[PDB]
Amino acid sequence: KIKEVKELLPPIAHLYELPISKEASGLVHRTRQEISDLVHGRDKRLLVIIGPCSIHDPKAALEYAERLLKLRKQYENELLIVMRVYFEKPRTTVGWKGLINDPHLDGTFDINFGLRQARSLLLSLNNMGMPASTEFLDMITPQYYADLISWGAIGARTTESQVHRELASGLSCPVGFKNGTDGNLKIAIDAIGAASHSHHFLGVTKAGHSAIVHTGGNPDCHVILRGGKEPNYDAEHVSEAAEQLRAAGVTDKLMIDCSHANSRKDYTRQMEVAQDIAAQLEQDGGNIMGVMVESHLVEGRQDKPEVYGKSITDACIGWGATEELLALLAGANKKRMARA
Amino acid sequence: IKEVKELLPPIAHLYELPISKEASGLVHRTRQEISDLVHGRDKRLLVIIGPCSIHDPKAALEYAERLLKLRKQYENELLIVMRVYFEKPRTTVGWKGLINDPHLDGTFDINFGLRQARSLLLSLNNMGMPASTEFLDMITPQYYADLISWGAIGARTTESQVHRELASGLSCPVGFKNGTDGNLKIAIDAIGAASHSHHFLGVTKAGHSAIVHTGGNPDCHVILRGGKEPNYDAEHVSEAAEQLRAAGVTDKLMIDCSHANSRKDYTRQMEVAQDIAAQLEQDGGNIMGVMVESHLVEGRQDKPEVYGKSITDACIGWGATEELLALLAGANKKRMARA
Amino acid sequence: KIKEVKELLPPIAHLYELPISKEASGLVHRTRQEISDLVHGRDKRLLVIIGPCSIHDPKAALEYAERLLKLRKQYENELLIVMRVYFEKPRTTVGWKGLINDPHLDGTFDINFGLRQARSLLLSLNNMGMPASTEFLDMITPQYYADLISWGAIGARTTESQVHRELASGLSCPVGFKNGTDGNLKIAIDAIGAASHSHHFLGVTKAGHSAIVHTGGNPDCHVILRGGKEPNYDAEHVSEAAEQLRAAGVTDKLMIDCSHANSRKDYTRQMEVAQDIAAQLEQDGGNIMGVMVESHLVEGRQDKPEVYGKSITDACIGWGATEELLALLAGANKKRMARA
Amino acid sequence: DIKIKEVKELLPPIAHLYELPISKEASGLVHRTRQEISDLVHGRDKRLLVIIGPCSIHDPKAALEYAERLLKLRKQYENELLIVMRVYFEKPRTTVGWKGLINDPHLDGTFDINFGLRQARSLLLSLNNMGMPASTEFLDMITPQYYADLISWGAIGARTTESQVHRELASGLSCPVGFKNGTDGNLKIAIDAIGAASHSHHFLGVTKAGHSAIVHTGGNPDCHVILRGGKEPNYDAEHVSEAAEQLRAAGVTDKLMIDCSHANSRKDYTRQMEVAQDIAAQLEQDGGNIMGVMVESHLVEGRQDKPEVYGKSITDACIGWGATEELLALLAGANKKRMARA
Ligand SMILES: [Mn+2]
Ligand SMILES: [Mn+2]
Ligand SMILES: [Mn+2]
Ligand SMILES: [Mn+2]
Repeated sequence: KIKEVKELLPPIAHLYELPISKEASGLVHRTRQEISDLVHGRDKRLLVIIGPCSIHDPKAALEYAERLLKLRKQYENELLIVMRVYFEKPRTTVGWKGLINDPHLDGTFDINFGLRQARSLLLSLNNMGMPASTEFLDMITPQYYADLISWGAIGARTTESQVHRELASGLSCPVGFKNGTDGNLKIAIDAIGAASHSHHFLGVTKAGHSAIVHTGGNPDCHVILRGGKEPNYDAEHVSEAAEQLRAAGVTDKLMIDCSHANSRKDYTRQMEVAQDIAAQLEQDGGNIMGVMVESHLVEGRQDKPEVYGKSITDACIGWGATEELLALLAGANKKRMARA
Repeated sequence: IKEVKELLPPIAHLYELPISKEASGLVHRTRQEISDLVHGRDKRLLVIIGPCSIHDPKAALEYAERLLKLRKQYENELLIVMRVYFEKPRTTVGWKGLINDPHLDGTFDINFGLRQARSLLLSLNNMGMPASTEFLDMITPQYYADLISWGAIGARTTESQVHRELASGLSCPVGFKNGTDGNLKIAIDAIGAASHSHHFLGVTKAGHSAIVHTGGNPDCHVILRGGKEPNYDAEHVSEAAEQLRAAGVTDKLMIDCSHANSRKDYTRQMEVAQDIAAQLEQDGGNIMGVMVESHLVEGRQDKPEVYGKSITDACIGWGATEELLALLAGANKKRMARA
Repeated sequence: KIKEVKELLPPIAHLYELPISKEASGLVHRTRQEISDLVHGRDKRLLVIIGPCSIHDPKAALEYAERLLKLRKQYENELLIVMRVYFEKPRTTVGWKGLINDPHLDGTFDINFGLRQARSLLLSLNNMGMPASTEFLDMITPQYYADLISWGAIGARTTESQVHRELASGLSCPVGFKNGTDGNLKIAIDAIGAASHSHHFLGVTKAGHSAIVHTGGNPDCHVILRGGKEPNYDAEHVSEAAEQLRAAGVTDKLMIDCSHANSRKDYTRQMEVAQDIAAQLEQDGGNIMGVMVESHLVEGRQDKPEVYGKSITDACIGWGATEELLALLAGANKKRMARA
Repeated sequence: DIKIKEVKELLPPIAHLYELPISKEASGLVHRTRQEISDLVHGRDKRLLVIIGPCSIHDPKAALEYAERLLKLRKQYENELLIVMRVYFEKPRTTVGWKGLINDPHLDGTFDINFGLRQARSLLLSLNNMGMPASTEFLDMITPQYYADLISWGAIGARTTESQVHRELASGLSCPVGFKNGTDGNLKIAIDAIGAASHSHHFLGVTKAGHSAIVHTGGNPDCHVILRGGKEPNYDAEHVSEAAEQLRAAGVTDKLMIDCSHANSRKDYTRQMEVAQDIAAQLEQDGGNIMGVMVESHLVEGRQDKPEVYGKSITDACIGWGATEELLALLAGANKKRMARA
């Protein structure tokens, strides 16, 4: 039941063509620290992971980045803005898995090219001053570009998975674990516990050979509230999450996803969620360290990549709505930071 | 990352412990037999039974030699295959199984663990006992999948795309558990996904990464393992079956007598089997198999002090095992007659 | 007694960045056949392997190529001109081993870069319509660029070596085996015999992993007369070589090296040797299928790479002398071909 | 991959090293014998290195039995001779033929290299375990990773002494190395090879895990020349004295080894004794520049095309065990006197 096995270039090949620049290296290292500070309550800025549900077009992604960069800089004292640069998508059943798996968007599975494109995009983003985030779904691909990533997500469908927790335990960036598809938070709390410890498992080296990897633990993990059978973004759900986190002795600072099961897949509700968060930040909101927003140049979605700057996976808010949502959150958090 | 250590590739182990003709024949055969059960071509009942986890190959061999007599005795009613689980998903942390740490002392001697697991599996198949395991890691299966007749994807990974990818390329039938809180849809979805062709990054038998292109696994099914509440009874089975037919996949399913269906009390496994027995007597058309956590000695222990006694989930003992198997054999003999 | 082990990119990396073009592929394939034809007496054109003793500067090599190309074309009915593009040099004791082993020429041993440069140069040469030749000295480097090579040499110092005969047995290009440093011809005749057979040995794949290679034999091997304690380029030496070749049942068509031990340390002598060959081609010269000439933009040699287009290994004839030598051989062989 | 028929699965050295890890006793013998030989190479000890045994190993059981006999003599003569067994797994052919036990261990054209490499490691481990150190010709670039840890002394053959990749290889081996003069008698190429091998090199090699890598060697300071004849023999005093002057001149060790076989015996195994007799006499008169000898020896004398008779070479002809006992006593006696004069 295996059709074929094909030639794969090892990470060192891509690392040779596209070595990390000093300026990229500095941004990554820096943003990781900054985020770690948010995770552990040492800085009260709000982390904002924002951008497309998935990258299908580097040029659009670069243009998006350039716009977002101005706002990253403008709001830098209230918000820590990092771009969503997602290359791997977990499907409910089957479908396009992302740019790495099939970069020509036609069923050709040109993975060598996909991995090259993903590294290239990430390098250009970091070079221009925009840090990047992604969902780490595969066990092997991260060796190809993890060095360019400032923050990582483990998805709702894999938070419970031991191999994903293992993976997170060895990543050098902070990591967010989503609650489960039906709303189970415990699995994410458990995942932080697990990922913070040392693990031994089989992995693949930068030279494309299998090996035993021994990780040191990732101390910068946190939970992401992304809704379930019902939304879990409000104050009450946040307060209950926080108590459970303190109970298991892990960080009670969390991220709230404005999209997915919290917006019920209606991109026009992301603003409502952000409005609720804004209010929580104004009243108290002490347990919130970040938010997640799926955002693009052009709002909505499409099945085929016909329109530029428009998602082919989950529907996104457009650029206008994005400017508004960011100003809303910046304003709200400026007040939270002023209180102490 | 603290360290990176010297991993032998599968071909090393395959060279020392090549699959024998007799093992190869048993595997191939038991895979077909199970496929038949999955697709309703045979009415025997698949019974995946044995320890929660293997921590001692000698005990596992003795268990096997007892189970073998019953496999034979009940071969017309039951298809008995031994649980030979080498990888254990922990809720947080703990011992991850014999592969990850075979000396049990925190030494993580994986090369040795993989060797021991292959060796045990080869001896089991050689003696006429087929084997089953949970495929948890993406890379370890290359080392011994050829000796496995049936595979499980655990409750914790059924929703995971990489595990569905993996299942898509396994040559054995595969059971997907419903989720830890009882969600069945994820398992139905997983069958759908695993039955299709996938492209992903994997590791060859020579220990090098490569692009793998799978052909799909047509012999997947669902496993009812309880959630917030048990899901083994006739009603839950009927509801499961309707959902499965609705998604156009096999409406033949497996019921786990342990874990969340026994509420983590090994003494309830018998109750669940009693309910299944009754369903098999009345009708039970949608049941193709059961799962039972069983050992020489009942219960559990935190240290491997007593021989033949689980150090992970508590198991029923051998006495209780003979009883459960006779109970299911008797019940299914009637279902097969009535057809 | 091993200091270190360093990261080596596998051939597939270089093959991905610099894949062989259709035009290059066609030229190589074609030139291999054309040379095979000479080796086995199906065409009477004269193979001329000509160019620098070693490549130390790709720009000079490209300019040399552009000049040589015009002559390749001009003389294409009489001569088959292929450029010497030698990247690996055997030293009598120690010294610079070539551009691959140390491309910056400062003792840095940047082999990943050297291999890249060598591939790049070879691709550009073939793309411009100039086929290439080299000495295959290492067992592993050929995987990186053999696909761009139209004719290969096994050196005087390795003709007797079984691993080099093995290597030749698997090369897809014709191969010339030099007589030994003291003039022993038998070792080259033996080598043809060996290289023409099937071998099993340990090699390295294009992915940089060791494997058992099973070769089919190279049926296009021939001998190269390169002098010894005494020169062996004249008619008598050629006739005696030819008799020995027929006796061992292998091709009695051979190449004569105008340089090295045949010119005895004065590069000017190369012209004398070519004069003698010319005369042989006028009288009869039936057993001669090619010649080898060490040639550059500028004549002579130098210890440091100070002057452009001037060898830093064996001394070469200059471009003027080169035009002369080629016209001389073209004129002579035109007559040999006319006799028929 | 045009005139390549196939590519087959090769187990990496680490596989074999896992099944057959070097024992403490083996490790100690190897380390110790390497030092002892180094001492001979550099004139710190006057014992005579004797590399002796079959031209090629085609049968491990015969090799073990040979070893057990040779061991008694290794012990008996330990104050005069340093005896190390010839355990040659790779044979360079003049054209084609059987290339040795590694390349084709079933001796039938099956090229079961994985098995050959296993057998070679196993034999070497058993030899060192029983107290018999081992020597081989390093011919391939890749096979040595599989068993070099079990080798106390290495040869680079007449046909490869001039080869740069073999000099590179020697530069990274942990054992002493002998370079043979060329097939027609050229000694310079061996002197050059010592020079080269003693320096640091960078080249492409294969790791113990079966991946290519850049290897940086530190140089092998324990290389020496081996006189093995050419168009004419080169074992006598005069040839030795002329070799020695050339060695001093290039600033490398003037202590050398003389091969009693191959071109020195004109491929007549009955002449090996004559050569040893000449050496013996040189050791009695002076023989200051001689640090060792090489002898092609087996249980049974002669050779055969097919492996019919036990203990009988299928490559160069060897002297038999009787002749071996005599040759060793002859050299022991002779060298006991040389060591007395000091
Ligand atoms: Mn999304
Ligand atoms: Mn269990
Ligand atoms: Mn030259
Ligand atoms: Mn021999």
